[PDB]
Amino acid sequence: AHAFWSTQPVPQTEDETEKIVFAGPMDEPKTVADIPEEPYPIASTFEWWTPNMEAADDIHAIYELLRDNYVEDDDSMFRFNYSEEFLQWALCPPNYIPDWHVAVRRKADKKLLAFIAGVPVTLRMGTPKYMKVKAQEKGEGEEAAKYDEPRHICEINFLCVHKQLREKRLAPILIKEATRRVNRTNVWQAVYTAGVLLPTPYASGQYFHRSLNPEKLVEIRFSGIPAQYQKFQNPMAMLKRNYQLPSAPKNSGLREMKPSDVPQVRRILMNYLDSFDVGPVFSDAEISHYLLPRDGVVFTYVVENDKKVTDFFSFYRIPSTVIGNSNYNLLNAAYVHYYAATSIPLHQLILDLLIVAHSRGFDVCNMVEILDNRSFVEQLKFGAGDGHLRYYFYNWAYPKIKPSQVALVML
Ligand SMILES: CCCCCCCCCCCCCC(=O)SCCNC(=O)CCNC(=O)[C@H](O)C(C)(C)COP(=O)(O)OP(=O)(O)OC[C@H]1O[C@@H](n2cnc3c(N)ncnc32)[C@H](O)[C@@H]1OP(=O)(O)O
Ligand SMILES: Cc1nn(C)c(C)c1NS(=O)(=O)c1c(Cl)cc(Br)cc1Cl
Ligand SMILES: [Cl-]
Repeated sequence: AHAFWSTQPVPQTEDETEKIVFAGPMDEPKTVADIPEEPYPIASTFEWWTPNMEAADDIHAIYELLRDNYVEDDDSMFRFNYSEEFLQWALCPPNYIPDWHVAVRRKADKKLLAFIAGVPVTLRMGTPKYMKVKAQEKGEGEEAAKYDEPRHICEINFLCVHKQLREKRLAPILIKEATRRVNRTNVWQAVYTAGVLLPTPYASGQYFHRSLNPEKLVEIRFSGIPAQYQKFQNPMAMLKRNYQLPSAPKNSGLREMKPSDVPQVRRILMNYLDSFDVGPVFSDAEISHYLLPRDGVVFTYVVENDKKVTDFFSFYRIPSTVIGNSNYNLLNAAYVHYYAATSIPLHQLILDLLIVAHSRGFDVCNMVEILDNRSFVEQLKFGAGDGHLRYYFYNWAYPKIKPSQVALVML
């Protein structure tokens, strides 16, 4: 039973989602004028607050709420610690809508109690290729193509209720208020992800992890040791050697992305992402925002030869707090972001990502098996983890797809 989710315009079971053949809306059509003008009611001791996520002190308040109360692993050993600069980056892309950043404060002392954030995304989310084939067989091409045009929707992230307020049904109220604010701007779909199972994913992908500092990852119990390593005199020296990386990039012509690369990077990325069923469409402004290097936040390198950008990769940083180990404060993770290879094998491109990350002090490189990430797992010594990232839409029927048909990277 889902007392809140059963009231919302999402498919309600796996069986229902298995039956979906075409993309399109779930809810009755509505207009802006049908949506309440006034914020959703909340208890008198609380208030809605729209932080200013370019104002250092408002970003710091959200930063502390998430530092202390956002996602943990299942054994409460790690908690994300998104930085203030990452939150400004992630929450304020070009043409962001300040009103889609929604917080609850205690009215008395203005203590931040809860948050949810929406940002605009232009997403291709029409009927997937395998379903378009079926539709053709059956003379239903028109229906299947109806919602092919990329749509200006909301991407939700950073839903967080303070630990002391858990299981009080506040998260439904935050969801309904963000829904309201987004529908008042004439947007009626959202995309979101979660590491938990909710009604009802259109795709799910396992996490994968590439050890860059194995001694630390073992110390903090992120990683362990294959029992096979016991057959050795010295399990840990073997482990270090197994994961060792070059000290410098191997692709000649690799260098950091610069602003003048934006149009070439836009072209090679958009050519590559068009091959997947679900994927974002980025303007030059959005390429600049999401890909130009920002210290401590996003790292992006291009391969340039004959003065042409022919490949690139990016990764972003999320440290996690190491909750139980006295000797390390943080686990410094690099996450595979967007990339495109046209001149070299993808494994050869992504090897230099691992090199760069290691050289910069990262402990592990994480990814979900979206894009073509499965194509370099074994050669680059990524291992599958225990996490699974599920992809969802709000108000959008969508057939089940493999995660290798998803090109949207979630921050
Ligand atoms: C058109 C525009 C649409 C805009 C909106 C689009 C939809 C966006 C949807 C949000 C996308 C977020 C994407 C991310 O940010 S995923 C990251 C989620 N955040 C965390 O995991 C941080 C740690 N945990 C918390 O802060 C709290 O435990 C949260 C806030 C998660 C729940 O708080 P609490 O534990 O205090 O519970 P409650 O009594 O208030 O509420 C219980 C209800 O909440 C449902 N629940 C639990 N977890 C999630 C979850 N991850 N997404 C959606 N629903 C969730 C649960 O099934 C139940 O409903 P029902 O089972 O009774 O029916
Ligand atoms: C390093 C780390 N920080 N946090 C908050 C979690 C859950 C981890 N572990 S993890 O391996 O990288 C991981 C991550 Cl990033 C995301 C999910 Br969903 C599940 C897991 Cl288990
Ligand atoms: Cl793991």
